[PDB]
Amino acid sequence: IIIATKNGKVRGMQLTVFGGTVTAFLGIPYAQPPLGRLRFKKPQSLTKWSDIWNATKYANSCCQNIDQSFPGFHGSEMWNPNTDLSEDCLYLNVWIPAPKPKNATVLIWIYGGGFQTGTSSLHVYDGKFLARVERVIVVSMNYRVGALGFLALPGNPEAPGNMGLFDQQLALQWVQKNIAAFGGNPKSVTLFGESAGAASVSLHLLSPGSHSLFTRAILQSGSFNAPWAVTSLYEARNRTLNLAKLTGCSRENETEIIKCLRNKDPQEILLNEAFVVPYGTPLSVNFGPTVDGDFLTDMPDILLELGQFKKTQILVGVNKDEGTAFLVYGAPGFSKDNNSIITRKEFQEGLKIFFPGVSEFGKESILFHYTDWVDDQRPENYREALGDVVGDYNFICPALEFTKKFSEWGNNAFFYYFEHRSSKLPWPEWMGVMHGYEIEFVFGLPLERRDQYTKAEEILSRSIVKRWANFAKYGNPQETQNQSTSWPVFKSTEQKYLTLNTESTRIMTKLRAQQCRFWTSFFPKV
Ligand SMILES: *[C@@H]1O[C@H](CO[C@@H]2O[C@@H](C)[C@@H](O)[C@@H](O)[C@@H]2O)[C@@H](O[C@@H]2O[C@H](CO)[C@@H](O)[C@H](O)[C@H]2NC(C)=O)[C@H](O)[C@H]1NC(C)=O
Ligand SMILES: *[C@@H]1O[C@H](CO[C@@H]2O[C@@H](C)[C@@H](O)[C@@H](O)[C@@H]2O)[C@@H](O[C@@H]2O[C@H](CO)[C@@H](O)[C@H](O)[C@H]2NC(C)=O)[C@H](O)[C@H]1NC(C)=O
Ligand SMILES: C#CCN1CC[C@H](CN(CCCOC)S(=O)(=O)c2ccc3ccccc3c2)C1
Ligand SMILES: *[C@@H]1O[C@H](CO[C@@H]2O[C@@H](C)[C@@H](O)[C@@H](O)[C@@H]2O)[C@@H](O)[C@H](O)[C@H]1NC(C)=O
Ligand SMILES: *[C@@H]1O[C@H](CO[C@@H]2O[C@@H](C)[C@@H](O)[C@@H](O)[C@@H]2O)[C@@H](O)[C@H](O)[C@H]1NC(C)=O
Ligand SMILES: *[C@@H]1O[C@H](CO[C@@H]2O[C@@H](C)[C@@H](O)[C@@H](O)[C@@H]2O)[C@@H](O)[C@H](O)[C@H]1NC(C)=O
Ligand SMILES: *[C@@H]1O[C@H](CO)[C@@H](O)[C@H](O)[C@H]1NC(C)=O
Ligand SMILES: [Cl-]
Repeated sequence: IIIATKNGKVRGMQLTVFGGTVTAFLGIPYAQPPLGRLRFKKPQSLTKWSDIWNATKYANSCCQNIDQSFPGFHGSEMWNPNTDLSEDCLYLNVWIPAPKPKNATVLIWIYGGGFQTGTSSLHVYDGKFLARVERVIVVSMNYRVGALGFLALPGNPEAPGNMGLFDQQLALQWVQKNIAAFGGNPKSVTLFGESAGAASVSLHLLSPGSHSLFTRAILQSGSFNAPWAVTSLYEARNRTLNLAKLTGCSRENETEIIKCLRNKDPQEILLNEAFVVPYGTPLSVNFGPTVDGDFLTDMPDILLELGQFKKTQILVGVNKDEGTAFLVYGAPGFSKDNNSIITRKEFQEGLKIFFPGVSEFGKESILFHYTDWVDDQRPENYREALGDVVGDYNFICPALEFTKKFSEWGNNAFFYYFEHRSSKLPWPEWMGVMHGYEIEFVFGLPLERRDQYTKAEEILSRSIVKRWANFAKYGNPQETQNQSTSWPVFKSTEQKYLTLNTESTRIMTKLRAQQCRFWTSFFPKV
């Protein structure tokens, strides 16, 4: 219940899980609160305390804008923060098996949320099941999002960019220096994350300051080469200045701009984040990772292509319907409360929504490659095409291109295609296997029988949890005891992947081959 860390003693709490016990330390601080003069700076190291920090409840989530699009609807509100928002949010959580393990493998979760939202205290990120079932230690941290995490005046240390990434990094450092005291093995640390968390994971594979802070990596529904994941220096500076103008902070001395922004209330900053771009989309990442010359020393596409990344094993995957979640945030004709049959004209309007800065010819090229039908008369054709357009462009084809490029430098890589729709999914049926709804299976929520999942879903979560644990401990995501399908490595030639479902788990080849040749080879030219 009392662990001695290098900055002071922390008290945890006992959780009863599946007739066993897990020790949770919720809300350990891992940096100086980035407040006052420290707003927009890289996280500063923490000063020793002499009392017993009571790590007995989740800490503040970082300041962020809330999804208010569907008040009272669990499908959206399950992602909104469930603790107070504050700038004082650089805290992390540890779940250790009980009895305290000897040399446990460590899983570090990095949440997504488009680099603008997210918190580690969400119900679907509860690491106690993994600590109970697989006897790993699960760590998760809060890191700054939006402008407070990623405002960029490149080269200027008052606002250098990538601060939320450096938050993630300082937490990884904390695990290196302290996790042995919890029974963890600092030499067996696997990062995993979803969406922007997955893009975050992939960027730690590229950052030299992260090389020695983890062993292996898991990327769920995201990678740095996704089109939303990295902001250019020109965009980043134009957005910093547009924020300055919007807050009355325009100055000629760039440091005076930052100091001005330091006296604004977080709410002033949050309110104006949405407007630093002239045309947004449901996938806008207004303030995100940039090439700062510190965390990121060059354009990550160049680093990937030329093999400049940590050489290790990766597990990468995507969900069958990544794109549908974003259609009900602006695409015309779409609604979670009907079946969203749209017309050709609504489809064309939807491309304007999702590709506003793209030429007419670019948008016609999407239409041409996605509207050659197996049946001109299926009424869901355009509804499903727009989902696939958004899913393939933003998630699936970048994840596949990342995995090809990464594996060509010699490392084992494993790719999955998650195609199970949760029986408890609150969103409608036409949205399918949505973005983010593999996470509850990874964290083992269906292992709780009291929670209305089916038996087939319990079995699927059990096999997924074991494959993820075996990947973390041993670099190999097999389930070896229950005559399971062997998961083959993904190679750039054959491109084998494993499907995850309740019925039959299958080895397939060349996911979205026709679609990704469009997105990866044609569309970037437009
Ligand atoms: C770089 O930013 C400018 C300025 O953006 C405007 O001011 C901000 C404070 C905010 O309110 C934005 O929404 C404003 O648009 C962009 O210039 C605008 O571009 C649009 C269309 O491109 C045009 O209709 C507006 O009149 C422009 N406004 C001004 C003041 O020039 C500019 O496009 C940005 N560059 C890029 C590449 O996005
Ligand atoms: C599905 O619903 C959308 C969204 O419309 C809203 O939600 C519905 C559930 C219902 O309560 C509507 O009255 C709401 O307006 C419909 O798209 C709208 O259609 C109207 C028709 O008058 C159009 O003027 C609006 O601009 C549309 N709104 C949006 C956001 O696109 C859509 O037609 C419905 N589709 C089907 C097949 O029923
Ligand atoms: C269900 C559900 C959650 N919804 C799914 C979509 C919604 C987008 N959000 C902002 C909400 C308001 O604006 C549209 S978001 O979480 O902040 C966001 C923003 C940009 C992103 C870019 C790439 C990948 C994920 C991103 C996430 C949130
Ligand atoms: C930190 O916690 C200390 C002990 O908390 C109490 O005792 C333990 C054994 C549990 O039963 C726990 O639930 C109890 O609340 C407090 O004495 C101390 O004041 C706390 N420090 C704070 C709140 O700053
Ligand atoms: C804990 O275990 C260490 C070795 O870890 C193993 O080797 C490294 C290189 C990784 O591949 C990792 O996944 C493996 O589990 C030992 O060196 C160390 O002394 C051990 N310490 C204690 C206290 O148990
Ligand atoms: C493996 O399966 C266990 C129970 O499965 C049953 O017993 C085994 C021995 C076989 O006969 C099997 O076909 C039966 O259905 C589960 O309790 C266990 O959690 C499973 N483990 C994993 C890692 O998926
Ligand atoms: C901006 O002001 C800072 C001190 O606040 C100073 O170090 C810097 O050189 C100034 N730059 C100018 C005036 O261009
Ligand atoms: Cl083509």
